[PDB]
Amino acid sequence: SRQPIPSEGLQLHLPQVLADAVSRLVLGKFGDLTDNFSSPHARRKVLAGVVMTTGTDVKDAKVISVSTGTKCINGEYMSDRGLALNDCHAEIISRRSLLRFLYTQLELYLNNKDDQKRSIFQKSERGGFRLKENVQFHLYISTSPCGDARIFKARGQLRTKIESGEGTIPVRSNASIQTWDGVLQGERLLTMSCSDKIARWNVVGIQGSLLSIFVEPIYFSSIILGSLYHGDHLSRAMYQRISNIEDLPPLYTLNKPLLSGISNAEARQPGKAPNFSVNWTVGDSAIEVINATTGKDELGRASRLCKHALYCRWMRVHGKVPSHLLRSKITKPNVYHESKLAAKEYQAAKARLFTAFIKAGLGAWVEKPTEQDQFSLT
Ligand SMILES: O=P(O)(O)O[C@H]1[C@H](OP(=O)(O)O)[C@@H](OP(=O)(O)O)[C@H](OP(=O)(O)O)[C@@H](OP(=O)(O)O)[C@H]1OP(=O)(O)O
Ligand SMILES: [Zn+2]
Repeated sequence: SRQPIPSEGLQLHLPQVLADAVSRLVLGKFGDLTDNFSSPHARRKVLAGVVMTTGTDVKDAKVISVSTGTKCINGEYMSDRGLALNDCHAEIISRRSLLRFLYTQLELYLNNKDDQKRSIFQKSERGGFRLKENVQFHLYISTSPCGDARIFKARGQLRTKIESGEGTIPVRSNASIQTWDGVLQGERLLTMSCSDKIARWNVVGIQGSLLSIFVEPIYFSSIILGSLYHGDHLSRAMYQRISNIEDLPPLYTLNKPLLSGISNAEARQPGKAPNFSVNWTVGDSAIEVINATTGKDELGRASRLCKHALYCRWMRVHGKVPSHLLRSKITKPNVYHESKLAAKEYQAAKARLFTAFIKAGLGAWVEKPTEQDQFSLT
């Protein structure tokens, strides 16, 4: 149960070598960012990060993102303008940080011929852009992701974080529908567990809907845990529970990344979990520190990771991409929600995912109130 589970796809690095390297690189970068772990912000329960490799040489690995955090937003603090982070579990934050890197990389491709050489993207013959060959991303988490991977209840079942609650709880037998006004009045906000979000990324990709208008689906090649690694539980949680998925749109797949623990596993530590979450993306001068309860920084400023900020980045790319090179038509992007819906193939993939969970007996995905996404840029 402690042996690595091979990827069912490509695998270009020795598993245990890759696992130890990515875990070392993420920890090292986090130390660098926290003044050799001396910052108040070095205090963490869970550390996560993303490492990129190019080709076969593990020496070339580059840390893309580093994050911490174990909490989510208080329901009263939901933003209807995209200004608040909903979910500050480290692994979730590390993906959003990766998104910024992806926007930057598209901008390098689009800027000019010289910046273009540095980009990890190439033109796709199918339209838009795709990764250069053998560019891979690897997810590191210092412990097993919450929900199905950690809890071992029913094997593979969907589970939610619940506001101000520890751990996760099963999804109900009848599909739960959240409402803006119900949450404001005191219904506790539910957020899908990290196990469930990563399984989601193993179908719809890590890039999200908006980025899929520009690029082909991108998947993690590896998921590396720094503690509580159990191959069989993790393989079920990360993909196998939804092997029943069908009718995926073009380029989507049920991704089955390498799964591995590390040679020197961490221990469970005592202490109250920090209420904050650190994030950093390669290229950033410093970490950003977010209060998990409000989803904003300590001064009430919006995160560089918030919906609004990501949409700002997306809009900037949208103005640079010739219409005929988009993967999905979107002439005059306005409301955030509607722009996401323009990613038609991604939405179809998401629907196949939701159906897979339901049909497998694992419950129904619990979505946010729609009002979160009903905003435009000024
Ligand atoms: O990083 P996450 O916290 O997991 O955020 C995601 C993400 O939303 P944003 O990128 O707008 O913050 C998803 O968007 P996609 O790129 O996958 O489209 C969205 O899914 P929808 O597209 O269905 O809105 C999902 O929202 P939901 O909770 O309704 O599943 C939401 O997760 P959180 O709401 O938990 O932040
Ligand atoms: Zn989690």
